[PDB]
Amino acid sequence: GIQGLLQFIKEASEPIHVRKYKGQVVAVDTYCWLHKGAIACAEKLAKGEPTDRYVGFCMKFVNMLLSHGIKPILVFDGCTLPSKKEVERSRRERRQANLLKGKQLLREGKVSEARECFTRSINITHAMAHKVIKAARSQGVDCLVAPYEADAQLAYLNKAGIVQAIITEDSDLLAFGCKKVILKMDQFGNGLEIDQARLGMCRQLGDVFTEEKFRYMCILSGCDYLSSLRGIGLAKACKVLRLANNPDIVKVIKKIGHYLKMNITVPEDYINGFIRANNTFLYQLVFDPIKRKLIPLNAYEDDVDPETLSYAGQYVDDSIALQIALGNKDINTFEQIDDYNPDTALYF
DNA sequence: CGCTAGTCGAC
DNA sequence: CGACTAGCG
Ligand SMILES: [Mn+2]
Ligand SMILES: [Mn+2]
Ligand SMILES: [Mn+2]
Ligand code: NA
Repeated sequence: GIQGLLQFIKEASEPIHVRKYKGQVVAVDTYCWLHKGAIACAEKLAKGEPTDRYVGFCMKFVNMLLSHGIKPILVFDGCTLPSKKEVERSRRERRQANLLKGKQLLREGKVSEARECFTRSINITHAMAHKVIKAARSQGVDCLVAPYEADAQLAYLNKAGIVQAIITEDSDLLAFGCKKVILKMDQFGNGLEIDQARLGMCRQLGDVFTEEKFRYMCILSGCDYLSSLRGIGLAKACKVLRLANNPDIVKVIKKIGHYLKMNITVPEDYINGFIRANNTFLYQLVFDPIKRKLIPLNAYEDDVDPETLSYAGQYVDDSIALQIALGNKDINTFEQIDDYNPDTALYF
């Protein structure tokens, strides 16, 4: 989650409509619709009571995309990436804390505060996601569960040419290298569009419109993989990459004080963490729908060594990866919950 | 000015 | 898993 990236490159945005992508294919970060739909029924989820409103909430958007002649591909989150496990456990503690706090505020009579706390404790399980999967497949909509983050999966789908745009609310997709990203889309088809090619319209960027420099900037600003240094944000990082001509990022980071004229002390931890975050943004494991195989987001460069990228995701057998991608296999228990087969009728 | 961190919407 | 803004370098 690049803190305030949208406001920073606002000059590259454009109010559009989904009708623009008629006859084409788009992929959706379904967690957004799932979350927003889960907000509507927070109490039943917090109490464990049966509910199915978020499903219809997703199906509204889905039926809209279908009505405007668009081909949607719902992408869901899979396994938890080790690089973002600290934040994961943080939210894991916070949601349970807010859960118990909600259960306690339920006894004080303050129902509004209890619901307000039940809203900030929403946990999107893979069972709900699976419900959305089956419900979407009922309408003939192709689904795909990412081996890890849905961000990398959507990124691959957009960069490979399977889809032409990505529907989401997360600006991380821009740092992954998505060509076109649709944001702020309502249930009618009204949203914003941030095109990569139009990043040059942002004067505040300068010569930082290339994918590599944009990535470096996003990481230096502080991502979900590596926390930024105390005092460094988007503008100062952009300034660093603007005033620097050296392609080797390591020396640049080592002289970040020389570029910004600030007494900045850079630990080795932040260097290794930077290389780590970069390798996570570049070579995170995704799943090829057509060839049915676990692949990195981008082709392995000569300067990198795949054996030292466990944090970017661990490899498993492609059959298991297929069973996870289809949603037949549970993400946690690794047990077979469903038995869907695309061979009996995206993948083809 | 730019950035940290707290804060409140979403439905 | 954002947007807005007070407090601060
Ligand atoms: Mn994020
Ligand atoms: Mn995500
Ligand atoms: Mn993300
Ligand atoms: Na920052």
